[PDB]
Amino acid sequence: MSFVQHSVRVLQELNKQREKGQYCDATLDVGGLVFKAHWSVLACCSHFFQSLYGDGSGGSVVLPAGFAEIFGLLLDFFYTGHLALTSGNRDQVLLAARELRVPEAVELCQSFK
Repeated sequence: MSFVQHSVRVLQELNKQREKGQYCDATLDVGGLVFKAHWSVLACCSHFFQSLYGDGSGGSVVLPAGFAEIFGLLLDFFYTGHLALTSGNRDQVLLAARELRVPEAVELCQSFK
């Protein structure tokens, strides 16, 4: 009915789709670990993915294997708005946020205490 109700419905479906690898135009190969996602959503949060999209003419994205640990946390942030920081992962997440040019995640990492 409302736009808010519809927004929730769409985001819940986007999350479900990413988990199931459905209607996903982004394939991200992180050291043999394959993540499916939506460029629309990646480009929302990451300047790196905005830049990589280009004309859309593309292909899959192979990312450095080092991201495998915490890339899923970043994707979770893109899809939910929550960044699951801990004392143990903060520095790794901060580095990924820098490399992926995710200003909101940088700020959350810096303010983490």
